[PDB]
Amino acid sequence: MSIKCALDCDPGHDDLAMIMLAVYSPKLDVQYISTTHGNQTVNKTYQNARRTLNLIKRADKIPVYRGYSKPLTRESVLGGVDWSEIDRTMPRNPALDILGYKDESELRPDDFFKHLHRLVSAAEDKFDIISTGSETNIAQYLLAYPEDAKKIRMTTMAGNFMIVGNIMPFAEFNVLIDPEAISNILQSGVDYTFAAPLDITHTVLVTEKVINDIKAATEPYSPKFTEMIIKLLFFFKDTYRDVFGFIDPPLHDPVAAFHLIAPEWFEHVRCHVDIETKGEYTYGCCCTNLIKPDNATVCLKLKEGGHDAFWNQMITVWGEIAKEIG
Amino acid sequence: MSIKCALDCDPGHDDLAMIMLAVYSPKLDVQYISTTHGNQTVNKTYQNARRTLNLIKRADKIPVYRGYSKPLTRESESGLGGVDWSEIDRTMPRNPALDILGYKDESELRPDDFFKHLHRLVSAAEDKFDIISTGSETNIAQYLLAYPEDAKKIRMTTMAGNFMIVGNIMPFAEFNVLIDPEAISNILQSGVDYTFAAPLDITHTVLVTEKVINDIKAATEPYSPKFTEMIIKLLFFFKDTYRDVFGFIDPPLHDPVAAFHLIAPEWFEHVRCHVDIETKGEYTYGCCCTNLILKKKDPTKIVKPDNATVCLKLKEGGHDAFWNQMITVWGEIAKEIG
Amino acid sequence: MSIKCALDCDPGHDDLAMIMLAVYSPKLDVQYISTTHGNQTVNKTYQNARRTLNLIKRADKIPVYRGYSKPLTRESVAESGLGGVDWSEIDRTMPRNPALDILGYKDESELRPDDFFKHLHRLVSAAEDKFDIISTGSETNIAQYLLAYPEDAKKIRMTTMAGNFMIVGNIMPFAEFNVLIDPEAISNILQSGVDYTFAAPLDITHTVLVTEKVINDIKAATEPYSPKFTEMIIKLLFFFKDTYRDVFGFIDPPLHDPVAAFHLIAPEWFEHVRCHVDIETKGEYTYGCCCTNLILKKKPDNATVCLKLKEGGHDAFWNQMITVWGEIAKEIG
Amino acid sequence: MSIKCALDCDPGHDDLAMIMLAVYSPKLDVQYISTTHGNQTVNKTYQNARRTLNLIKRADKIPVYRGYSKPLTRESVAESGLGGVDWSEIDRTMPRNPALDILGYKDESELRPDDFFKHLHRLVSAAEDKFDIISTGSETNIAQYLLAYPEDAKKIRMTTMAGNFMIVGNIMPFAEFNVLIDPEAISNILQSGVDYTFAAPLDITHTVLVTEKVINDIKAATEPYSPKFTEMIIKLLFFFKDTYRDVFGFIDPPLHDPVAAFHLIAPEWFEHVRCHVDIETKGEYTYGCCCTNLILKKKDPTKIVKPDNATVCLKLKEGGHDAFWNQMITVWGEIAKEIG
Ligand SMILES: [Ca+2]
Ligand SMILES: [Ca+2]
Ligand SMILES: [Ca+2]
Ligand SMILES: [Ca+2]
Repeated sequence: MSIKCALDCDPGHDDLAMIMLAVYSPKLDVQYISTTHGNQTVNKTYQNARRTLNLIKRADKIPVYRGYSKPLTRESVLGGVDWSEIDRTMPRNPALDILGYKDESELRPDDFFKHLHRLVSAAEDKFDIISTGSETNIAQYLLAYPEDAKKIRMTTMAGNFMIVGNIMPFAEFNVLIDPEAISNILQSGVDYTFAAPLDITHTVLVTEKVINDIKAATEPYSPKFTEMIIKLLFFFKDTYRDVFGFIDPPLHDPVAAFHLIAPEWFEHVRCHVDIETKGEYTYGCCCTNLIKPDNATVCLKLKEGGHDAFWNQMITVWGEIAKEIG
Repeated sequence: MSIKCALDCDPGHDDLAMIMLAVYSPKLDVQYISTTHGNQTVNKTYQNARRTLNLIKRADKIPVYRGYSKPLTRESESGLGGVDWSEIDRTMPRNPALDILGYKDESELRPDDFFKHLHRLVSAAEDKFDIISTGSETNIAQYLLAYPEDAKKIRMTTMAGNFMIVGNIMPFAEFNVLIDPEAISNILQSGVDYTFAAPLDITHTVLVTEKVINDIKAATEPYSPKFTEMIIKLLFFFKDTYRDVFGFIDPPLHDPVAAFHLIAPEWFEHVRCHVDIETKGEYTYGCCCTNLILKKKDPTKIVKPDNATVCLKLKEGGHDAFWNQMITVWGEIAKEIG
Repeated sequence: MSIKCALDCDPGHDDLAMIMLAVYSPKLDVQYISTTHGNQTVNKTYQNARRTLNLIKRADKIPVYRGYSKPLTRESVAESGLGGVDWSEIDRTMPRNPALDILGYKDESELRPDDFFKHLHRLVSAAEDKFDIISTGSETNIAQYLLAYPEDAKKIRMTTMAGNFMIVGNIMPFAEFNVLIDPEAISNILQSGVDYTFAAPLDITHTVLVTEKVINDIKAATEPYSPKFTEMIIKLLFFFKDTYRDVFGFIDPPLHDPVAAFHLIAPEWFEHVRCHVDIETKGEYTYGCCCTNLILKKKPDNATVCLKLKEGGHDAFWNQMITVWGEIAKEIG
Repeated sequence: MSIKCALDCDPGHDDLAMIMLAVYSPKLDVQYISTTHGNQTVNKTYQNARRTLNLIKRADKIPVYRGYSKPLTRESVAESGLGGVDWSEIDRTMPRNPALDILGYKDESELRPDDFFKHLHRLVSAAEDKFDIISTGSETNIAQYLLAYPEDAKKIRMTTMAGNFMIVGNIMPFAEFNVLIDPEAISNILQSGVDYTFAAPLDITHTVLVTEKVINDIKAATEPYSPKFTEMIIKLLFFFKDTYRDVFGFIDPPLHDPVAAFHLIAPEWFEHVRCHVDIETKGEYTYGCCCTNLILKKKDPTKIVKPDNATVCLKLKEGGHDAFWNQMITVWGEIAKEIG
């Protein structure tokens, strides 16, 4: 029936979309959300997660943990919409009651560890984590819970393989922002899938066609929600066109959750992935032996039908969210 | 009056000596001991700490935390050989740490258990809270990644590094640094107040001579001749290797020097500098590279703030003062064992 | 007006094609060829250059220098080097190397890696503005030259087949062979004040494919005049074809190095952008990566990069190439 | 009898002393001197070598080659180069460089970094066993040579002032100047199959000090014959003395490079051990570190999966320091006699 999972992310407009998908998807049973540094500081990402939840009427249900603020050994490096309402009507974070805290100042990076460890122990086979930001939190967890590595399955939006990078020439943001984390994870015995590398996500575009379907599914039920999801969806659009050459912008992170929902739409290959850490201009490069034992599965492309299947999934969820907001 | 401090270490024969010094010293008020990987796995070091405590009649008083098992981004027989621990093992009291934590038994101990306890101490600290580190510094790097803001309120006093002499386990680096150099690199750039209190520079001049041995016997055989055998077996355990591998007629005693700094810093020379820890280097990771020589050459072009104090040498009297301190404590321990 | 230039290369089937283009092109006035390690050892590449020349009736005219055998600070990575074809005749009818007379040598055993240095330096001193070098192998020879002639850097212009920029690499995930095989060389060159163009990165050369259409035009232009030459150029052209299909996914294989010479002949068919290129040397899995700030450009440059041909460029390239092959076929007869 | 050798160096006050030793030593038959970047630019070092020669009445005999100006893949860290002394006379009475006639050049502007290559290659081919090179600056020239003459590597023996092993470095915390200034060169050399001795690491040279005792012996041997030469050699010898005291802690300064030539003259005064030496190149703060497996071999010699590639001289045998200084002062005496 449905899969227990946790979300680690840095919302982020795509992470907001992925949260929406995972939560409202009946197929995924989200246990918690951990936030990490990346786009913004972990403090802002934490709030951005809670905003996503509160917008979709779930902030009283799902605990959000505020995670680690910087990479293991390196320095660090939700607009379009007014959050003032979502902010002041924000319910208390279930995480605080779990932890014994009175308020959010007491939240610490390692709060999610005990909760994850219950889930992992409970897991029949392996417990599922969707990661769509830096993977510092999981590296940290594994340094504290080495033995849990073999019982964790990870499904990530991260990497570029057969195409070049985004924020640096040959690497993708989530990897390069803390490459030791992913290197650590990959050699930890974790079961790791690169479910949504640039290879795929750059073929998953918010066209005006996709926009009309969103309007189709949501304006009927909640035309306020329509404005919001579209403003968000088009927010880094000009940069994507001008900086990167995208007439229409990609939507990265929900693809990762879609893998866990419906992996039949993805191609898969096992290989050995090396993460560049020593490299001066190339740290975060995902270098495979495709084109040493295998250590990851890589999804290089969707099967035919996959794009439509993804968008039907995504628009369904948006429709259901629009209905609840009303 | 006396200094509240915590001990992070990997016993280890010297760490055992340092624990003895810090605990029995009236000047230091040991709040807890955190153990780390190094010599042995963190699991063995943890037990080795508890053995040290139980030998000296303190295992019921001081909580011991079992810390992180491997370096941040790198790979890692009892750990306390020469001696039979079977008695100290079976008469071991419950770990105060478990009651603090809400655990029933030691299987529940996790690497990050000490974090909350350290954070109370640091918040409580008037100025800064003191940590003596004599193993890898993974635990503190980990702590600081979770408590960045606490960095400015922690003072660290370490047995680590070589500066004006070469290394031990590798040509130009010392064990505790090279075993996790990112940890120390992290710590040093975190805004922690850091002293290299006991680098090889000093500890290699702190030697367990037959003279020192006779004084130990002098102070302990009268009160507990069993304890005498034990402390001497331990003290001479890596002695042949130190002679043959390294050229030491008499072996050094490293880690208690670090605790001695916190007890009595007047016996040490000190210089501030900028220390860079080699991490990129293939044969040289863990090298403590200072700008001490740049500052003589041309102090006016130094574009890097100091970040550590380095103790390059003891003042005259320091060695005697160290050994009087150490032998006093051993004497007092011998009296309690009886 | 035709351009005095020198060729540094590691033939290599493409380098053989580039040599053919440059020599027989009236627009380029080839002064010498220096060979380097890469595909094969520099000794085999040296002979492969002489074979190219002797096949096209030029081995008595142009001096060939045998250059450096390994990278500056790295080990080499890597048949004859020019397989698919029988060289026994071209080998035994090989005329004496003009280089030996230039150098005062009796035979080829006397050739040394640094023999081209004095000859290049005359050309560079003579140059009105800058002297042109086409490089389509490792760039060890030029790095070496520049370490001996630092001051000549500002008077040398380089036009290279090297790099990948907006697409991934070939022999390694994100780097191209010629760069990664000695990345310190290119790093050295780029910070030397040399005027450098990446004229033919994978970005372009992967869109320059030996189709069966191109093959028929070759046959068209050559079989009439010399059907032996036809067999040879086609065997060579299809020699790493299966690997290109199976290893790399190419129905039809790319032809890299002649694109570099084509830049020097007719740069109007190429787009160009100036940027700062950093060559990865520290990187463990990524050495030889050409990392530019092209995308950072929203707000010093050291190279020009040609990311793509203008429309017409591919046709223009192939007309150029087939012309030359035709002219070669006529001379062999 | 006597050993054919070549000198590669960056004078430099010590290199000047080493040149004096090698040339005037009957035991060494100096074929040429190649200069390299280091202390100064290779152009100044080149002239500093010619000045050394002309001072000692040899500039008309020995060819001096001007070599490579920068490291293989790094920037230089590059005064006359030979300060404390007025060279205006030695400069204007300088005879033509024998190198120019060898090369077919009219003047010195024609000198190029790779001029010594052909001359070295004749010597190496001629060599019965191996040909000897004393290197006391950066080793860029030899790395360059070997990149052009790979096959000659097995017939070259190198005796160097370079490195620190069981003590720390000088110009950087754990490395010595000559290595760190171009570490890829030495790395290249060591893996080329060259027979390499670290004859004079800091380990030794830091125990070879120009005391006031040594100074008086110099005066003893030279003032009788040429009191002008006395002033010069002493000014030179004390020129970086204050820095050595203040920057580095030396009451009396070390004299590095002649120790290397002394090895080739009289190796019986040195201890020797074979090991595998790795040169740090990747390291950010530690490039140029000479990292040996000497300690691995005491710990567990049976696990060593790397062949030895160098001899290291960690120390002089007893008598070695006296023997060195008698050698050095003899030569200075003989030089003083010729200058008159
Ligand atoms: Ca994200
Ligand atoms: Ca220890
Ligand atoms: Ca080529
Ligand atoms: Ca020198």
